[PDB]
Order: sequence, then structure tokens, then C-alpha cells
Amino acid sequence: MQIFVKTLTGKTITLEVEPSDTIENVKAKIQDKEGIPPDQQRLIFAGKQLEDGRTLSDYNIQKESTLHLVLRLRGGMQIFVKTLTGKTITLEVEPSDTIENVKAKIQDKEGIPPDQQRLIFAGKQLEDGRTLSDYNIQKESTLHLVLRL
Ligand SMILES: [Cl-]
Ligand SMILES: [Zn+2]
Ligand SMILES: [Zn+2]
Ligand SMILES: [Zn+2]
Ligand SMILES: [Zn+2]
Repeated sequence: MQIFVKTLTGKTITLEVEPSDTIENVKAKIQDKEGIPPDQQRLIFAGKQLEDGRTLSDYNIQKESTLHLVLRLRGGMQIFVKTLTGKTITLEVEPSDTIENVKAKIQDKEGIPPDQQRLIFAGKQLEDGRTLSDYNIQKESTLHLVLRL
């Protein structure tokens, strides 16, 4: 019995499996071939994220089925703030946070009063009271901090 895995490079690997092989077992096989650890794997079949403890047969995964591998990451929503002198601050934020909130977080880390902070995103200077969501600031976006002293 063989199934196919569409890997993270774009390629497709073949795995020799058995109907009762768990998803956990499949993740091990992938880690052997692609060298990515099971904790990092999310396996998608026919629109369904697959569960570690269940078997191929529980999911009716038949010969020649194609599993899609997706990278799995873990961490609170973060953004970066670059300084005049190239230090990068990492911040834990939420989509609803206002720029006011973000300035309070900068004061927390670096001790700069909010009223001395100017924050820029995609060349655009941000206004407090508007949220990160309004500006389309996503996880791992980068803000630039400028100071009115
Ligand atoms: Cl086997
Ligand atoms: Zn066996
Ligand atoms: Zn917040
Ligand atoms: Zn302000
Ligand atoms: Zn990322």
C-alpha cells in the first residue's frame, strides 16, 4: 500500500503504509524522509486536518491517497519594532490592539514615554486609537519607531 505526501518544497513523496498505521506513524515516516519533526507537522487530507491517534482506515485513506503536509507553528501574535540604531524589539500583541496600546508596550520595554513615540508602517505614520487590524499589521509585520524628543 502506498500513499502520497505533498511536501513543503512542493514535491510529492511516496510512503509505504498499512491501513491501521496511525497519523503519528505517518508523521514519523515524513520526518525520516523530509527531516521535519512530528510536532511541526499538520497533515491535511481531503479538507480534513488529521488527528495523531487515528488510523488511515479511520479516515478511509485508501491506496494512492494524497496527504498534504503543512507547517505547524506556535507562538502569541508578534510584531517587530526597529529603532533609529537598529535594535529590534519583539512585541506580543493582538489584532485589536490600538497604537496607544503598542506605545504603552514600548514604554514597558524601553521606557520611552508614549508621546515621544512615532510609529511608522509601510511608510505610513500610525495614529493611536486606530487598531493594528485597521492598518493590516499581521503577525511578524515590522514597525519603525521614530522619536519626537
Ligand atoms: Cl508499516
Ligand atoms: Zn504490520
Ligand atoms: Zn494588547
Ligand atoms: Zn499618542
Ligand atoms: Zn512566519
